[PDB]
Amino acid sequence: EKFRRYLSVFFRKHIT
Repeated sequence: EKFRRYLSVFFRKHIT
């Protein structure tokens, strides 16, 4: 259960 994946997407959601 890679949680880090959620920590990255959280940025791309706004930034990207």
